[PDB]
Amino acid sequence: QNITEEFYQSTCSAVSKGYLSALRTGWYTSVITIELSNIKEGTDAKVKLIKQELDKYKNAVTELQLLMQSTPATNNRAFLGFLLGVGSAIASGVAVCKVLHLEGEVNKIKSALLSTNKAVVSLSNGVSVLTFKVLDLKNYIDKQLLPICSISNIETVIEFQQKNNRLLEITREFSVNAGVTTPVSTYMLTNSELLSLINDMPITNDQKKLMSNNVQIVRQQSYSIMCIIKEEVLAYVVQLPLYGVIDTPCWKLHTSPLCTTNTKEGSNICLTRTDRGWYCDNAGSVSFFPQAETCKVQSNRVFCDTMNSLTLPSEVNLCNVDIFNPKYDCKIMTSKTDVSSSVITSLGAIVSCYGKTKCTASNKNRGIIKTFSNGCDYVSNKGVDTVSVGNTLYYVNKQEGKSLYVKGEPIINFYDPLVFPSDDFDASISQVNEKINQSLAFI
Amino acid sequence: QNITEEFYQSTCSAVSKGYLSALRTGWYTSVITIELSNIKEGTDAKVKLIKQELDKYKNAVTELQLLMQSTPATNNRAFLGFLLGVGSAIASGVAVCKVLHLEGEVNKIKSALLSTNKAVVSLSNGVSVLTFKVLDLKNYIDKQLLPICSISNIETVIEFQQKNNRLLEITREFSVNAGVTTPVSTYMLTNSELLSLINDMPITNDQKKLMSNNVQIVRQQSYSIMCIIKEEVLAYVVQLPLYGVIDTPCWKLHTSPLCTTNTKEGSNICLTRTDRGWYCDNAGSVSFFPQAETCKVQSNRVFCDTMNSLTLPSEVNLCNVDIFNPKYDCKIMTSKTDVSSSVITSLGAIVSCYGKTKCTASNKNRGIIKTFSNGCDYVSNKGVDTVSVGNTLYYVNKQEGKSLYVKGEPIINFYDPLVFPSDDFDASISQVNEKINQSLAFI
Amino acid sequence: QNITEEFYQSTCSAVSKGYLSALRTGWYTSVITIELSNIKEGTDAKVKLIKQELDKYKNAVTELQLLMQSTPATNNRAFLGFLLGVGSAIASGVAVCKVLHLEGEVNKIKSALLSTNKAVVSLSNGVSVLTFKVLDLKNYIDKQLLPICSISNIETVIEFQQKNNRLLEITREFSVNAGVTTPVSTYMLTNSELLSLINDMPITNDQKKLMSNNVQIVRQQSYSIMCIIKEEVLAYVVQLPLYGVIDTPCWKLHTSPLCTTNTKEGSNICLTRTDRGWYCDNAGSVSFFPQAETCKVQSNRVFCDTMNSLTLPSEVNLCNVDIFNPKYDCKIMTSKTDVSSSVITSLGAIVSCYGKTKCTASNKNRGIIKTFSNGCDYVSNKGVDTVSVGNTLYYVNKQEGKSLYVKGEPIINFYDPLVFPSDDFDASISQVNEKINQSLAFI
Ligand SMILES: *[C@@H]1O[C@H](CO)[C@@H](O)[C@H](O)[C@H]1NC(C)=O
Ligand SMILES: *[C@@H]1O[C@H](CO)[C@@H](O)[C@H](O)[C@H]1NC(C)=O
Ligand SMILES: *[C@@H]1O[C@H](CO)[C@@H](O)[C@H](O)[C@H]1NC(C)=O
Repeated sequence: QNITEEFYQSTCSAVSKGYLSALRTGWYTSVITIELSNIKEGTDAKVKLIKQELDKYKNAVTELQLLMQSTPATNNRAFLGFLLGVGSAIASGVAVCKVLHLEGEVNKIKSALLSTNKAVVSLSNGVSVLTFKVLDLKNYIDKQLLPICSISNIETVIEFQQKNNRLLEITREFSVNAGVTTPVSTYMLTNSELLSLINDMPITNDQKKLMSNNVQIVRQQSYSIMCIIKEEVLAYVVQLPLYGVIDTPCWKLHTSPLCTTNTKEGSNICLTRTDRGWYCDNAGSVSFFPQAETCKVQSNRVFCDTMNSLTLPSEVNLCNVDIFNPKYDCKIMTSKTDVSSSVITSLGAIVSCYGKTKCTASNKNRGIIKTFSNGCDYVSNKGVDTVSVGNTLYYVNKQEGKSLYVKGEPIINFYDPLVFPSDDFDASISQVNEKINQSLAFI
Repeated sequence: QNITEEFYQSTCSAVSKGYLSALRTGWYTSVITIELSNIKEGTDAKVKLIKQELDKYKNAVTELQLLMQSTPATNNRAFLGFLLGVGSAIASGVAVCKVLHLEGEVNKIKSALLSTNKAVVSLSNGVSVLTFKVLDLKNYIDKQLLPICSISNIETVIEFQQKNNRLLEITREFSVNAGVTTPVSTYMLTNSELLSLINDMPITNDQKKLMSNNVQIVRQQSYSIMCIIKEEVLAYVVQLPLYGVIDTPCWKLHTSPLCTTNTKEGSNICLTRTDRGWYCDNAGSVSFFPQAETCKVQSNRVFCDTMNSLTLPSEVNLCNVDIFNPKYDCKIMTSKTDVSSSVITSLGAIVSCYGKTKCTASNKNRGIIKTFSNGCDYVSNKGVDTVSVGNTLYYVNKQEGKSLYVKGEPIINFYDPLVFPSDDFDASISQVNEKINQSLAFI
Repeated sequence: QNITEEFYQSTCSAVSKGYLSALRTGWYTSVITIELSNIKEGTDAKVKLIKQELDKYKNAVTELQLLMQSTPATNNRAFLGFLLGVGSAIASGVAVCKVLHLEGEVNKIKSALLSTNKAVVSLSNGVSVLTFKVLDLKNYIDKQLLPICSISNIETVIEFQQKNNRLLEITREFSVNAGVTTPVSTYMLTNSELLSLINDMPITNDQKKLMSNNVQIVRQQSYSIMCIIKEEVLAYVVQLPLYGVIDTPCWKLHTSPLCTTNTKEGSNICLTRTDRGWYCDNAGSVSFFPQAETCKVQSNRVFCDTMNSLTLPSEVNLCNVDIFNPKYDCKIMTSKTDVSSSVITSLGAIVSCYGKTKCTASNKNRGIIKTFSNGCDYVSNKGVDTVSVGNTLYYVNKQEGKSLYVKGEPIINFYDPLVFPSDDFDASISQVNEKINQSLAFI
């Protein structure tokens, strides 16, 4: 659609709006199965290759049984990303997998898939899961390999290597991942199977269209949890994202340090808005994502995970127009570190140029077209292809869109360096004012 | 076994105990070899496919020789994770690989594996390494391909593609990993080979049982170091973990911010125990792992790496019962950032609810069963399936175990906001008291 | 060459010099193509396997077309690594891929590769890109599969599975990577193709030699961007690194906390040089890399990316000899956290030993040879194989080189604990002096 951007000279920040939301709010767990064969069996070259591929099948099953001597688990914890909470990503999938170990539970799944490959099963604890038999190695081995150290053809040797290769690759992934994988590969769930799973999935037609048109993103936000091998059934849970928030406005906040440009070294004070990240309207509040690198962007669609978010009042948006607004305490950090750098935005580039640093913006066909002076400045991607700050070359995003340079005095000029609080990583406008008042009292 | 949990209302923290240790304390280096063939050789379709697979073999060897023009190296450095030291993970493996470049050293290995595939070799510097020949491409090429632009069969074309595929995949992994890979794949070392390596390994019967029952974890903590190609031998060092600490008590500390709940904005002070992470008794002290996500958990067994640990006095455990104890200076951080979030624990969930945030705990079959008020609170996973804080849904771990809610006044109530030190990421109880005393002196 | 190291007892730091630079300063974008076939077509076992592999070809094309419904994008942001700027890594490649969607542009590439596989094409916006047709599936399908539900041979079934496997694997990588991959695999660009691309690349003979001898590093610093499928052409952009800075001196700075060793707990003050990382002379300044783990090291050659760098005055090197020099304000952090740890350097080990921690250096053949006392100390890798601090065992790098122990009084002794500022993560020598002067004024 229409991506736009506004740069705020007063606070050394830029906001890119025009994006639409696609937020991971929940999980849907499906049970993928592979029906196994339980077999016990002079020789020629064609049969020797079959027995070789057959031992790869036996060892793969043995390896997966050895891998599941314990509850499946992943690694769990105990700018503002350090403010986020701590979830357990696969807790819902592990719970479903715990149910499959109850006796008779696997038999319910084995029975529902006897006449078809797609089925919805209600488990003993009342959870409605979608079940899927993607490979019937039982039917192949018992009907195309059991008739054989007897006669054989090589068209069978090849077809068995093709059909067994999926189980071998699924085992490889689970082996180097301790039974939990993300993203979900095409061996765990092919593109045809995933699209079929999304269509038979119980969701809105909006969610189906969104997931089908972005299967690569659905893969990156899914988990494959190796579950159980019991009664000739190989089952692993695939945990798929639910997008409960769709098509709400999103905007990306880019920030860079704002410093004074005095010549005498050590006299300079700096200030940086710390609330950078993705923002999306969500249920009367704003879902704020401090680590924007956790969100995936596809054109104007933004895919984030609410586990990596804070829920803030919508008044946080006021910090972009008036950082001194009386309704929200805008978060900033203070420092005396005036180092030069640049932040590439959606439609331009913020340049924090200080000291003796050479800062330019160039075009590919003409070279330098603008030389930045000391301070925090901005250039749009129209006519500009590269930005240089020191020895670092930045390419700018060449996506179409309009920028707006909002002129304003840098707020760092309003502060007396003698009473400026420094080394505050987690501060705000009011906290700095409160500390300056305490220092001015002692003077 | 028996996992239990205690929540401390006074300090907004929870401790999960009942776990057993499995700590990576050292390394064992083994030398895996692949015996190569040194060959120089109208045509039909079956031979054409053999010559195609033969050039894949030549290019794989050429590619691995080009990759080892230099010493193998990985990337090295120069809540409390920033306190950890800096190791060189593959320093022991690289040292062993440096020895294999000394002349006559590879010949010692080539000779020991002439009659068998398992052998222990004493190297020139006196290191006892386990040597393993996993693929003899020399024997296959010289006996099944050298007899051939002559007659041929397709059962050979297939068997050569199968046997050569391992060298092709080992080359692929080393190519996109600069010769150092982790975890160690099934191409580097199959499950049968790894288990065989662990059994012939010189360790306790306890370590063998532990490694064999958790090969997937052993893979994730191992490195494969591409070493040398000399005299028809392809050697790469596999660096396997040593678990010198086993079956000692472990417990996981979860912490969340504790803030005052005053209505006037900006008047609230916060406090967070920063010593969260995994703790395991280890040789009279406690091995503390500040980034719990570096540890892998299998049922009640906890796999950590001592490189990611601090060695602390056992009195650090006193911070869970009495954070004001006179024997250990409990680490905390101070802030005025009262944002809402939740921390999912082993057997429940800590909820830090502040401001206007909607915080609930729900059951799948009935919906909301508890609404949290402002402050830091806790709920156990019995009867609870989800926790919601703002727009973020958390699933709780559904593992069996008993929780205990230890009531106590939040220690944040004991502090005067007028003299409260703020923005201290690396503080402690005594440091805060020392700073408050200095502020009270000036008043 | 000659790697050397100096340890500074005064500031608990060590500098390793003797390295040569190889800095990623720019990007070169090439367009890799795969010519596709557009086909629409009782049966036997050999043909059935062909139709099975043919549907894998159709589904792979359909999957890649479904993947490119949107602009390709990656994840972007919005000790001193938090000072770095924010780039858009694939902005140059995405720009080139945007040009290929203009009409007639793909036809220009399709035409230039009709008679050869290597070609340089000038695009409509005037960018000179290197074009490469690596797979002609059109020529194979239209000439070896179109003659066929008729007669067939199995030597064709095998050759088709071999030739189609590359497209299947390229699709797999793009599927689990949202169309952007790094490092660039051997399926995206084989070793023969990459070396050929580097030779036909327009660069210095120095850059060609450097890239050819370190293709594994070039792979790790490259991106493969899935671009377009139009008019029987499968095109993806490969973004290759440009090394504009080569063979300048580099040195690695290792730092560890320096604390007082008083016996009464809580009275100790600590100080840590925060400017650790890689340093390379670059165009009159110094390119400083605060997160040394982002640089890859091959023997004495150091591969870094200027996007992960700050451009500093060369006087920053003065902090190693005289941390109180009047020309550069050396960056330090202050704390009261006196925890023990070690930092493994290039040629030795720094040991910060405090409290009751057992700190030793050992040899493999004799055990402990040195016991560290409280403070910050150092040992070289000559005669030393392991260092132990608490329950953590460190192996030291066994590379050849000379160390120099520069004796000096620890600067932490020069500070009065009563007026020592604490919890300053982003401080400097002058900022600490400025704060001590303010505290001494109030006293
Ligand atoms: C605190 O500081 C602000 C601005 O610096 C000022 O407007 C306000 O009056 C001060 N309050 C007190 C109590 O000093
Ligand atoms: C320091 O503060 C603590 C508690 O705030 C108090 O018990 C102690 O007496 C104080 N010491 C001094 C020297 O002020
Ligand atoms: C600041 O401190 C330094 C050293 O602590 C001293 O040399 C200098 O004179 C002080 N300056 C002032 C204005 O107090």
